[PDB]
Amino acid sequence: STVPRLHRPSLQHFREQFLVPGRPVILKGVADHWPCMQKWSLEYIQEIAGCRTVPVEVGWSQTLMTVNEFISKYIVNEPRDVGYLAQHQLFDQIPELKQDISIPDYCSLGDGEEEEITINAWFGPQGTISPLHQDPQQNFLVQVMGRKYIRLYSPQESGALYPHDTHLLHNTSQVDVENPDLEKFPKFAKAPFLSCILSPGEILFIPVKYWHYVRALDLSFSVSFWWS
Ligand SMILES: O=C(O)CC[C@@H](O)C(=O)O
Ligand SMILES: [Mn+2]
Repeated sequence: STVPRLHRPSLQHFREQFLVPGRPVILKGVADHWPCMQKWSLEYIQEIAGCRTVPVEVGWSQTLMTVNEFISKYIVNEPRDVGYLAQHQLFDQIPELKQDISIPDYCSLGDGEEEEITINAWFGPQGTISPLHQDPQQNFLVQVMGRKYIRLYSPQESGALYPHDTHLLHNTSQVDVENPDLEKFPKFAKAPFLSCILSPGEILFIPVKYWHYVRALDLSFSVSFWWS
């Protein structure tokens, strides 16, 4: 089934129908006119951030390079491998970029402090994949550039997703969502899910502990807000 799209729902409607029961939704008309949506070209990113060091996931290895090197090696030049500037607090590192985003007003429905909201950048070429995993906070995933295919499985379905047994990976499924090994993981086939293609200006609410799998369909930039 599809994730529902709602235009600027009230705080109360969002709280009652989505946050408290733990149901995903796409919020429209919320982030669509943030400055990032028109300002963040590759060239702008190079101008503001190009000389700064970022962590880059390659493949599986973790390396460090400048933003300029990342763009040259993994985005613009026929790249040899997939590289992803994933899960990085770029906005703490480069505070000028905070001017181009906002914290969604819905985060004020949580029990946590605004100071403790973690804002991560996710910037990479077409074809980056984040395997199916769950996170311990609520998330608003804001799509700025490009589109992502997203699959969502409820925490009720965790038995059918065969989480890894190691503590480093217990929040991650052993299954490759788009090419599952049903001989090894047969319960996966019948597990229900939601999916969407998340486009620029749209926000995906991923409830706490909802399993999510993400594949970039174009050159992509997303901003996540982890909150409670
Ligand atoms: O966009 C991605 O590739 C994954 C993002 C996601 O896991 C998150 O927690 O925001
Ligand atoms: Mn995540």
